[PDB]
Amino acid sequence: FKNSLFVLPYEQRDALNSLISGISSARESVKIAIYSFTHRDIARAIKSVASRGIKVQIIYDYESNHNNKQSTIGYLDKYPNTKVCLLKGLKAKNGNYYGIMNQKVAIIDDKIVFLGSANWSKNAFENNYEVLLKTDDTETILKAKSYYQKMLESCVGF
Amino acid sequence: EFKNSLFVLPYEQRDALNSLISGISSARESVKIAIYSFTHRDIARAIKSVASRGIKVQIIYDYESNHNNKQSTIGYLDKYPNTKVCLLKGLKAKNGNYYGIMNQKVAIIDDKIVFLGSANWSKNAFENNYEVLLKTDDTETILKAKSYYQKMLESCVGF
Ligand SMILES: [Cl-]
Repeated sequence: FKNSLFVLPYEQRDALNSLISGISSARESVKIAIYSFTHRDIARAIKSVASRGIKVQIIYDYESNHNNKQSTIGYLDKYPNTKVCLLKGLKAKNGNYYGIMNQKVAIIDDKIVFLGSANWSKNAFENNYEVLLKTDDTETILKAKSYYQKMLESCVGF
Repeated sequence: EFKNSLFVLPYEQRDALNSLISGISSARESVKIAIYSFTHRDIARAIKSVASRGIKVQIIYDYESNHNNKQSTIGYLDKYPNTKVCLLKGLKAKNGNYYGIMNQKVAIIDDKIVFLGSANWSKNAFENNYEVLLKTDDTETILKAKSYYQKMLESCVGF
């Protein structure tokens, strides 16, 4: 097994290329959980692999994507083999507020998981300090796939 | 060979916090941190606790989030023994008159552990949010995180 760390902005070109190549070369499934997802090269890699027949699921943060014209959620909602939904975080202990869905995770087939600090935005891949980790570690992948299904429980239609 | 430990929050939020807190607390040499938002007082106390034992701690905070924020831990940790705090803004946007952010949430412990993932160091993240937190001892990842950490440290500015 291999971990491939990308430290942005230093490695921002390689990081975006790695994420786009991982989504585009999927054979079966792409499962994504993302807080913010505005980036149009990445939405086109999704659109491209869904057109090859791959099943894509995308969980977006509810508060920040349910009515947000810069989110790709509107753009991808209609798309063949592509299921998008919205997830709120848990009821808080502080106030009457709900948490956020702040993950930035992509799971490709049974083969690769991407995680780290980067939202899917031009800002993240051009202007920010960030970290993106790609891993083929099977135990990592299995746990991520298991909890992704669990999350899907609580997610709702766009 | 290495061990990835993934925590998926909120399901594993207490195990996640406890892993991170234990990783910092038991450091024997150094703690290197780059964090976007850091308001969680128990994690700050854990930093104080280990800095009190003579471990060197360095913390890069996001500049806009931390330069003037009473809920930030930067003020609480600034002049603490063995503790270096500083601020870092991102790059200028190619077609805008604004700068990026320092959005990493990373802790490097000795040469032995790196913690990375989505979670800001807040009660919000450890109590209410979906997040992921990954612990690894993979030495290639650790060396690389250390190398760029040093480069980051040369761009950060005083608090
Ligand atoms: Cl974030």
